[PDB]
Formats: sequence, C-alpha cells, structure tokens
Amino acid sequence: SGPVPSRARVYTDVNTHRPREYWDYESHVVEWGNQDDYQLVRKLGRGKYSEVFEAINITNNEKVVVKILKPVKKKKIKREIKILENLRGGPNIITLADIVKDPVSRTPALVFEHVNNTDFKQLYQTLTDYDIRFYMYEILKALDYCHSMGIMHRDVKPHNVMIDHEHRKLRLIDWGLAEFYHPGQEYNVRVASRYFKGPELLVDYQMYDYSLDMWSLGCMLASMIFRKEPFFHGHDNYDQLVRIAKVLGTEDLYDYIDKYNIELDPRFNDILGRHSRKRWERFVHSENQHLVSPEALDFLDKLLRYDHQSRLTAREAMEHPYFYTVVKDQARMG
Ligand SMILES: [Cl-]
Ligand SMILES: [Cl-]
Ligand SMILES: [Cl-]
Repeated sequence: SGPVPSRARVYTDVNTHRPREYWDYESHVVEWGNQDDYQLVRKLGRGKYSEVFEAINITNNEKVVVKILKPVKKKKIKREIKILENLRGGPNIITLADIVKDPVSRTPALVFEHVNNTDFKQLYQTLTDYDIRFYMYEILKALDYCHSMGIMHRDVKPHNVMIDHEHRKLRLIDWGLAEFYHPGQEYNVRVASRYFKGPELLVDYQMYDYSLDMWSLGCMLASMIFRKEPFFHGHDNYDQLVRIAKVLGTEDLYDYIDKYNIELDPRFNDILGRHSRKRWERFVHSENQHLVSPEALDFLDKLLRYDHQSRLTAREAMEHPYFYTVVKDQARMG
C-alpha cells in the first residue's frame, strides 16, 4: 500500500536545466535596500489579510506598493523573494523592486511597482462575457510564464488577482505560498484557500505539480460564468470534496484514487458514497445564461478534472476556442 509517483506533463525539469542558485532559496543571501528611501503614504488595505501600503521611493520620487510580511519562517521568506526576483519582468506578474526590513518592528518588507487598488473579487461577479474571457487569458499568461519558469503559485483565487480598472492591467499577486517544482518532490497539502483546493490536496496526494494552479483557475472560471461565488462551497476540507463529488460524480474520483493508489480513509469513503455526474447546464439560470457558451463549458470541463495530468496545461488553455476571439482584443481604453 503506497501512493504511486507522478510527473508534470510539461515543464517537468525546467529547474534541473537551470543552475542550483536559481531554485536553492535556502542558500540565497538577501540583498537589502535602504529603508530611509521609502516613506509610506497610506494603508492600502488588503482586507486585513496583510499590511499593504502606498509608498514614495524618495530617491526617484516614484510611487511604490510596500507590503510588510506577517512574521513567517526565514525559509518561506527566502523562497518568495527568490521566486519574485526570478519571475520579475514576466507578463502580468507583480514586479518586485526592493527588499527592506522595518526598523520599528524588525519585520521584512517587499516593495512593488505602481499598483491601483482594485481586487478581482468585487469585480468578477459583475463583468461581461467578453471581459471574463479577457482577464482569464491574462491570468493564463502569468501562469504559463511562471510554470515555464518552474514555479507553482499555489494560491490562485480572485483575491490574489489585482486589476487596474482603467488600463485593464492585470497583476497576479500573493506569491507567499509559491514553490519551485521538482520532479519527485513531496509538497505540502496545506496550500490554497479551501474553495480553490484541488482534489490532490484534498486526498493528500503529495506529489502534485503546476496542474494545481489550473484546477483553482477552473474554480475561478466556474464562479464567473455561473455567478456562484464560490462555485464549490465546502464547509470543511472533507465537505469540499463532497461539493466537488456532487458535481463531477464519484466514479471518476475513485478512478483517481485507484490510479495513483491513494489511501483514502474508509470513513471519509462512506460519507462520499455514491454521487452521479452532473452536467453544467443544471447550474445555468436566467442571470448567467449570457455568460455561458459551449466553449466555456468545454474549457471548464477540461480544467475541472480529478486527474491532474488530464487537465489542460496553461499553454493548451491559451489555445482553446473559448479565447479564440479575445486574443484579437483591440485594447480599447474607453
Ligand atoms: Cl503580493
Ligand atoms: Cl513530481
Ligand atoms: Cl502549465
């Protein structure tokens, strides 16, 4: 009795083909910038999830966003900084600018590029079918890039997507749970907010990969097209799989449990029991029908699969018909 090993379908050994220092964050020596160069303007309010500030970098007068990280392990701080530096410049990924410690708290602070405060959460339930397609493809750009750079985000959810309303500039943020993918590495199942936890985390399948981000994105998509926030509404980690099972059916769940020989608690197995597969047309109602099309259902169907290996890659996702017209967007800004 033992869980079978798994491998990522794409970008499998990207980190291996790179030098050690690219992914060996525990050896990274953190370069510090001057605190006296940054002055905080106003508390930008991450909804009391974190300490986010507007700040002026006085040495160049430019505006910066400063986040003071809640006191975590030295290991996890090293990770994020190395991840952000490596990902710097990529499409729709927050640009890290400086690393500073606060003198009145001894707490590390991250400095980011110009950001206007609009959380995707309070927007994604009121947007056109076209703009759902537009921003989804923008997120994919970030995820395809960061996966190719050997990094799983591990907290894909609308609260961690920031959108500049007026410029339509989308930045994927919150890389505090992000981790370098290495073939054959066991990863923590504690990552990701429950509503966006993939089946792999929910069954304790520990050798998952980038394909985790794609499930979460499927949950985000499901939320937008059906106007159900959130789509899978688990009141419990166990109930989260129940809510999933009541939609995709239990059959394919037991294929997934069998395939990778995952040992699931026979008591949890009892509660899961037998649920039939539901077609998405049953989530369709008057309010959301205009936000739903066959290509939307097809894409989502190819994201919300139990078997992580059978979910679309970020690249395969960017080539789906669902985004066919939106790739030709004419960047109208009013
Ligand atoms: Cl962030
Ligand atoms: Cl692996
Ligand atoms: Cl990918």
